Amino acid sequence: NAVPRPKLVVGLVVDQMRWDYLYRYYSKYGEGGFKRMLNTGYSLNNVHIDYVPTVTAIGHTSIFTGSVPSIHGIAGNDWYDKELGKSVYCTSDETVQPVGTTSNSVGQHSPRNLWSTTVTDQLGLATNFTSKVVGVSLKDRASILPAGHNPTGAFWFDDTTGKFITSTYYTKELPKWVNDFNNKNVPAQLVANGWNTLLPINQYTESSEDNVEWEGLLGSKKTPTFPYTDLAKDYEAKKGLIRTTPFGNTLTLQMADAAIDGNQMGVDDITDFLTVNLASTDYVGHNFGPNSIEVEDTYLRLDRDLADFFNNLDKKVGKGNYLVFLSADHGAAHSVGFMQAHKMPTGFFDMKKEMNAKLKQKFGADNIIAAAMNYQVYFDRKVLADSKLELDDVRDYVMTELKKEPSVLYVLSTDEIWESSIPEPIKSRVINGYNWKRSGDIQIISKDGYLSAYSKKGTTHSVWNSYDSHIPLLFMGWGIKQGESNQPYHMTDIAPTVSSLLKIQFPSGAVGKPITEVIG
Ligand SMILES: [Zn+2]
Ligand SMILES: [Zn+2]
Ligand SMILES: [Zn+2]
Ligand SMILES: [Zn+2]
Repeated sequence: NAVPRPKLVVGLVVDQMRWDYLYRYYSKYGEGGFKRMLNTGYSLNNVHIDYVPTVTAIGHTSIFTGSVPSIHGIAGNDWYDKELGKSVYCTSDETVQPVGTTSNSVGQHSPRNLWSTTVTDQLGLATNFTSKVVGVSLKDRASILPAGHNPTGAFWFDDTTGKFITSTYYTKELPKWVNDFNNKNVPAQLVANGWNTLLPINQYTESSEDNVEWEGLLGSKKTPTFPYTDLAKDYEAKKGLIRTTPFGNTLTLQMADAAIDGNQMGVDDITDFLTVNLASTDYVGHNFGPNSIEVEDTYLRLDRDLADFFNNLDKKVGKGNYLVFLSADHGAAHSVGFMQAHKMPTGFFDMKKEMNAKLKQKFGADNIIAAAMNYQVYFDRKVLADSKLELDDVRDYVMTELKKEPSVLYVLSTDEIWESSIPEPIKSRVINGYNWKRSGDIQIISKDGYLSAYSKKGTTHSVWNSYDSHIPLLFMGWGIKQGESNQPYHMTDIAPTVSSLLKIQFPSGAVGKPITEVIG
């Protein structure tokens, strides 16, 4: 007379995975990774992110809350907090201590900026907190936010030591199974032989040439080309280097396997929840771009690691006893230099300094703009009051100046989003992404293909356009029929779907709805 439930559900989010990575490299994947999810599970091929900006902290938050920044409070990886008078990192919390490391900047993090509950929170509430909930990622934000407010543990990678650590928000000390894993020095083992392509490099016909102008550098090498023979020496000097290799994903999945065993995840009938973010596809993509040989090799190597991961699930939990959903927190644009080489619309988006000089000339006061980030601009309320300036005047001028920019498609006040002459889906995505306390006073929408000038190599992601917002969404295992769909869905539909499969209450700020055709 019990509610039918899987023994374990695994939430995998491949960082920066554009949907078309599934098919650009389709002919090179094996049978047990992405193709196992496609061939035995359900693929939603028309899922878009229903907010902006399409960055990491929000993506992981919205996947697991079914909510939007306007409600759940995570308005980006960073945001300007006008009451604190400074920019704020999404997970930074100076009321906790590092656990397993002495670095405060690496370990002082918590989910305290998250206002809405997660599906992992709701599982704990539905099982009287007998459920094992563990988050794993190289990035603090991508481990903490999916895990929720009261998980068994949330672990992330310490660049200063090469170990997985946590904070006193979770436990006073690292569990034995984490110390055991760290002491193996898996990172050293992985980078020992450098980085060569898994296949013969001549076969990477889905990619550009190896040496192109728009690709960044890795480690000590001064050309963006294989082979990366000095990886082991470079990793030793900077252990954060492993983030920008396929071995960062391999490390993460071995850590996730250690979490399954260290917490007995999936052995009894009480549903456990493992969340793991694969961050290296984002680091590699940021440095080399979606058309690089580097990125293609990262996905061929991730594909094999996922096959090993699913095979370990079959032995430790049992096929049919676990539920997997795979998605991404966002896509990515093509590199500006790549698009220019092929005549596609593209370009680059120092606004705070430049506009403040103009605002200075126009109104006579300096530092009128407090911050410019996430395609928004914040005005310094302290400067406006002391200078006797109106927010609307100062805002109207900046918007008029921004309309002149060749990269600007729309500019609008965040007080007047609904009435603006902007089509859907852009208008509602701007609404969903606008958090009253933590978002700026002006919203900017860039033309297609334009990227930030923060780095003129590699690529980035933040915009509404389909290349950033079109994410894969694959379900596999317990309670999932095989199939695929081109019906439109939202990222905020993921958590409601898992909630319905588990017969648990939806998260507290959820705005999405279950994907009914998946539940079979
Ligand atoms: Zn990301
Ligand atoms: Zn290259
Ligand atoms: Zn259990
Ligand atoms: Zn990124």
